[PDB]
Amino acid sequence: PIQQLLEHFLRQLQRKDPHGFFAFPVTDAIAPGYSMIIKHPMDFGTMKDKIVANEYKSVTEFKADFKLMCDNAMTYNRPDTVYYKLAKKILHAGFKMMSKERLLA
Amino acid sequence: PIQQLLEHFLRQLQRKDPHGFFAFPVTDAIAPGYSMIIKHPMDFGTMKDKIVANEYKSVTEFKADFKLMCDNAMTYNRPDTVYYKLAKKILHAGFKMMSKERLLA
Ligand SMILES: COc1cc(-c2cc(C(C)=O)n3ccccc23)cc(OC)c1Cn1ccnc1
Ligand SMILES: COc1cc(-c2cc(C(C)=O)n3ccccc23)cc(OC)c1Cn1ccnc1
Repeated sequence: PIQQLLEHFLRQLQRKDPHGFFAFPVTDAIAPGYSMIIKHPMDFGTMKDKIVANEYKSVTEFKADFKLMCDNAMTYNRPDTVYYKLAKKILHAGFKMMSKERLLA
Repeated sequence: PIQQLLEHFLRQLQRKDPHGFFAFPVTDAIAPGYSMIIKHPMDFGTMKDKIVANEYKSVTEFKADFKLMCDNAMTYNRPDTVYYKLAKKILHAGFKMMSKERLLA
């Protein structure tokens, strides 16, 4: 169904994150106080399961989570950091990838 | 190409580092003061080129670089950190992989 289209989009984005910083949830162990600051955590790992269980109706629900993942990254980490810089790149990239016009292909 | 047992050893270790923390040089941007503390930096990226140019004579030359990479990691980073813990895992793994007895094969 539309699950297949999301898996195409997901694999496009996972490839843009070669070091897998967005691969499973961030822990307080590696990110002090992450759980207190980000109350809506999101990751490709979580977005994979939600395609496996067809819990995505629209594209717009998928990109909502995708944006939440990048906003979390740009909210917890300083602009100086690898996690911030990669978040902004991936956010702007995915939005042009899953856009109104490019969806017509 | 007689020396490809190094490439066997290398790809065993690279796979133990899925996030690719040992894949190219650490920068002071990512690691404050790295250049001051570690004067002999080493990485799989550097070790790949040195197989491409067959600059490794013995196994013991390869393990020497391998050890330097892990000892750098266990010198610069605190025990608490993911880079330290992965260094000690890879160190104990490579030592059993490239050991006195297993070198018979
Ligand atoms: C998805 O797995 C990881 C994520 C991050 C990571 C990701 C992020 C983000 C997305 O904010 N982050 C923020 C501060 C500190 C670390 C991180 C950093 C990581 O290693 C430095 C890893 C890989 N990891 C986790 C546990 N062992 C390895
Ligand atoms: C090979 O690329 C990386 C290496 C490390 C990393 C590796 C190490 C080591 C092994 O000491 N290290 C020590 C302190 C802080 C970071 C690191 C951490 C990384 O991201 C958090 C990255 C990935 N990276 C670098 C620039 N863009 C992505």
